[PDB]
Amino acid sequence: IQNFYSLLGVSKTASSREIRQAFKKLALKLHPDKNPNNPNAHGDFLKINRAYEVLKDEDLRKKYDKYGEKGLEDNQGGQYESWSYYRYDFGIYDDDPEIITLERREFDAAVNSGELWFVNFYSPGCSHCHDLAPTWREFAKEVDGLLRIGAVNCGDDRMLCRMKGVNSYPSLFIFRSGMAAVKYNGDRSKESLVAFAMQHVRSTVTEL
Repeated sequence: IQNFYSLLGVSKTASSREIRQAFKKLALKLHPDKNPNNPNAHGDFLKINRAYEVLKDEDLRKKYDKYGEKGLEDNQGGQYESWSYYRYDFGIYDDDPEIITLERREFDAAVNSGELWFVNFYSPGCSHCHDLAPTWREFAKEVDGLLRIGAVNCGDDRMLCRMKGVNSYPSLFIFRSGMAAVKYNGDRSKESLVAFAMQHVRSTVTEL
């Protein structure tokens, strides 16, 4: 019997990252715009997209896990993006193991834990975010293990970004439980990011 998990080819315990990756693979092969000679391409993709939109959201996935398709409509999940969007603007940091992409629950835990986190708040369709992406990845490798490096997709949770006083993108903030967040305001070079992160790593909560 079909369910959203088996439709995407993933386990019921898959992470949000695994779910994006499985969905993306389906999209890059099957997108209707790329398969115009196939009349069912549109309908088939609508079903995969509807699955993805439920599983991507923690509340909606919990509800689905518990009750199946309760309260869903047969034709919801109908608005999908271009092939190019899935190819270049979707799950941006999913193949960068040095960067953790945080959803709301995990973001709140991160900032409460006491660990030092430096988080890139970005949004889909953002040219400055794409410009910064390769450098954020290179930076995350350089400082790997010295502090925690995060990313938040504001496209997926606008209110989280709003809550944290993020209204323009990219916005880079460093956080540690018990201290006020500090915004990064440098030139976005890899050496600038490193020098900024490292002053905060050096500051512990005490000094010599």
